[PDB]
Amino acid sequence: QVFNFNAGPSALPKPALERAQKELLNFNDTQMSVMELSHRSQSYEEVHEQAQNLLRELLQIPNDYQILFLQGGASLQFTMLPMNLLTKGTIGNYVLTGSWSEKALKEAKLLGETHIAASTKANSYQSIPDFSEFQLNENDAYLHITSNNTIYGTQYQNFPEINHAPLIADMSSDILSRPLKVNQFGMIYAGAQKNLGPSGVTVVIVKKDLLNTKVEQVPTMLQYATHIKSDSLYNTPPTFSIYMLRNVLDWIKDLGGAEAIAKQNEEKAKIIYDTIDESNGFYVGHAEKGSRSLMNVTFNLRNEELNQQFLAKAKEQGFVGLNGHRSVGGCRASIYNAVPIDACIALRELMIQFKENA
Amino acid sequence: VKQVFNFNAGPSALPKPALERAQKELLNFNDTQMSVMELSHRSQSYEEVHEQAQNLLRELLQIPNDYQILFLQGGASLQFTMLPMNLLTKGTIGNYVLTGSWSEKALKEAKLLGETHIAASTKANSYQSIPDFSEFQLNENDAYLHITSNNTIYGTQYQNFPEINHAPLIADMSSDILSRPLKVNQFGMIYAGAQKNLGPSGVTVVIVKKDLLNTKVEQVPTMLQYATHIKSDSLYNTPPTFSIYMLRNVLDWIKDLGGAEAIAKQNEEKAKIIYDTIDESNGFYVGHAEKGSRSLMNVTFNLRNEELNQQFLAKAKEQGFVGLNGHRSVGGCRASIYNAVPIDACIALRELMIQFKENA
Ligand SMILES: *Cc1c(COP(=O)(O)O)cnc(C)c1O
Ligand SMILES: *Cc1c(COP(=O)(O)O)cnc(C)c1O
Ligand SMILES: [Cl-]
Ligand SMILES: [Cl-]
Repeated sequence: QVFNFNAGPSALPKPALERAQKELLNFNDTQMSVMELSHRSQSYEEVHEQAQNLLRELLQIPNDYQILFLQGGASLQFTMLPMNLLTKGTIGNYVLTGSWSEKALKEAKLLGETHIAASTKANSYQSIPDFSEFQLNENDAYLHITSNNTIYGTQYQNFPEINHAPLIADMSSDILSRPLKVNQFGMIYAGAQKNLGPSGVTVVIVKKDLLNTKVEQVPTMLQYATHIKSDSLYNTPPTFSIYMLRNVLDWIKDLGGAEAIAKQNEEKAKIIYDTIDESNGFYVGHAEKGSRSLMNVTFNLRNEELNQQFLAKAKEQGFVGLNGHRSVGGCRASIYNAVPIDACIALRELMIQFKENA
Repeated sequence: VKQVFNFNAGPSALPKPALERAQKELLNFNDTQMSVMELSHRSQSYEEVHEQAQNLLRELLQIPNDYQILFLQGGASLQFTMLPMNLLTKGTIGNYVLTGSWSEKALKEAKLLGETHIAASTKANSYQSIPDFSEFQLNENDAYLHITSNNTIYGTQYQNFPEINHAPLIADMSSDILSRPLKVNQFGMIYAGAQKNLGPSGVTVVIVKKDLLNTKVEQVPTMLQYATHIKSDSLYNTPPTFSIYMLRNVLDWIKDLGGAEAIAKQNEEKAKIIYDTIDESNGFYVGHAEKGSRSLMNVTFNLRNEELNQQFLAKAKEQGFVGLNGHRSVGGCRASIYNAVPIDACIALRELMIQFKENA
C-alpha cells in the first residue's frame, strides 16, 4: 500500500535495513551499536575498509584511484572540486545538462574562470549534447559533467574520451546503477542517498595523482589531500552512514553486481517508458528518447489540471515522491536500484487506470 | 562474552532507550511504511523530526528565541574554517583562547583566512589549566573571541565563562554541550559535533544569534555561508536525516530524565567517583588537569610509567572497557564520561583501578 518513489533520500534494499535493525544494539558481537564505536576501533575500521573494497570490486576501480567518504553532500563537492583544481590561469569547464550542472558551475564561478563546453539549456535540457559539440580549452583545469540529471530525467548513455584535463562527474543519481569504465574519469562523486544508502556521506573516487598534493591556502577540511592521506579518517566520519553504505553494497554484490543491477534497472524503466509511449500523447516524457534516464523518469499530462488530478490520485493510492520538480512540472518517478519492479508495475497500472477514467 | 564499559571519546555511548526506539521503528517510521532513512527531507514526517530536535534543544538549553539552531555536516572541524570565513574580515582579528589541541586546530584554520591573536594560553603549562580571565588580551577590532569549553584531549574544562561584550564570544562546545545548564545569551555562537554528548556522528549543531553570522559574505561558497543554512532551516541540501533523528531521540531521553540540571547532577557524581579514586591513590594515578580546571566529561590520567600504563590498559580491554587509551599528547588514559556513559561503568572503572593498584 506504499510505493516509495522518493528522489533522495530514497528507498533502501530491504535486506540492508533488516540487517541493520537486527544488529542495531550489538554489532559484530561487541554488544554495542555500530554508532557507538570509535572510528579508531578495529570494529569500525573493518566496516570502513569493507565499504571501500566493495566499491572497488563492484565498479572495478583501478588501484591508482582512492575512494573517499566525505561529509557535506554532493553540494559541498561543487565548491571543493574547484578549490582544489581551479588554479590561476586555468578554466573550470562545464557541460550543462540540467539544474545540478548549473549549481556546480555557479560554485566554480565564485572561485575562478569558467567556461561552458556545451549546453542544452536553450532546449530545456531535453537531451545530452553530442560530444562532438564540446568546446575544450588547452588550459582547462577539468571538464565537469552530470551523468544523470535528476531533475530533468536525462542521462549520459556513455561518456566522452577526455584526456587534455580530467573528466569530473557528479554521479549522485546514477552511481553503481550500471558498470563504469572508471579510467575515463579523473574524479567521480556522489551523495550516497540516491543509489548507495542513506544521506550523510558522499563517495568520491579520485585518481590519486591528480589530487593527493596539498593546495596552497585551502582550508584543511577542504583539501582532498587531507582525506587521502588520512583514509577519510582525518576527523570523525559519518560512521552509521558508512555502515549502511557497506550494507547496500553487499546487497548489490549478492544480486550479481553492476551488470545484474543494470539489467533490473533497464527492465523496470521499460515498464514506465512503454506506458508513456503507448499513451497516445496522454503522458509525454520530458526527455528526448535517446537521452532518457533509467533512474528518474519525468513526464507531464496535457495540462496542469490533469497533472494535479493524477498526482492527487497517486497520493491517495499510496505513491510517495512523484511530484515533479517545478522546472519540469508534472511527475518524476525516481526508480533507483532499490525501487522494486513491482512498484514500477503498480505505477504503470495507476497510469493506465487514470487515463481510462479521465 | 565481555561486559561493556563504553568510555569512547567520540563517537561514544548512546542512551539505551534511544537505540531501542530507533531499532523498533527502523523499518516503519510514523506509520509511513518507510524507514526514517528512506523519507524525503521535504516530507512532513521528516520535517516534524527536524523541528522536534530543534525544539528539544531550545527547551533543554533554554535557547532564546532570537537564536537559530542549525544542523550541518562536516563535524566541528569544518566549523573551524566556516566561522572565520563568515566573520573574519579584512581589518578584524580572530582572537583565540588556547586551552588545548582542539583550540589550536581552530586557531590554525583562522590563520589561513585572516589576522589572528592569542588572547590567553596555557600551552606553556601543558594545558593543565584554564587561564584566569584577567589574563585575556582583547582587541577593539576583534571579529570574535573563540574558546573551547571542554578540552577533550587534555581533560580540562571551563567551570564558568568570561563576560565578553567587546566582540562576539564563540565556543567549541563539542565535548560538553548539554552536560549542564548553559547561559546561551553569553555567546554569539556555539557549535558542537553531535557525537560526544548529543547523538551519533554525522551532524554538527550550531546555535547562533540570528543577528550575527550572515552578512558581508558574497565571496563565500554557498555551502560555507551560514546564511544559506539559516534561510533554508538546514534543508538547503540533503541533511543527515538519520543523525538528526537519533539526536532527537537522545534529546527526548535527556528531557525524560529531568533535563540539564538532572544530567549535571549525574555527571558530577560520575566524575567524582573517578577523581576521588585518582586523588586517594597516593600518586599511583596522577591526573593531568589541575584540580580547579578538571573536566567533568573527559578524565585524563597516567600511571607512574609507560609499562604500567600499558599493563593497565591491557587489563581494562580484557575486562570489557572500551576507549580508555589516552591521546598521545598526554599519553596514559582518558575516561570519557559523557551524558550517556552510565554511573555503573564509572563504578567498574574505580574497581579496576583499585584492583590494579593493589595487584601491581
Ligand atoms: C541530489 C543531487 C545533488 C545534491 O546532493 P546533496 O547531497 O543534497 O548536496 C547533486 N547532484 C545531483 C545530480 C543530485 O541528484
Ligand atoms: C572531537 C572534537 C572536535 C572534532 O570534531 P569532528 O566532528 O571530528 O570534526 C572538535 N572540538 C572538540 C572539542 C572535540 O572534542
Ligand atoms: Cl538536473
Ligand atoms: Cl584538547
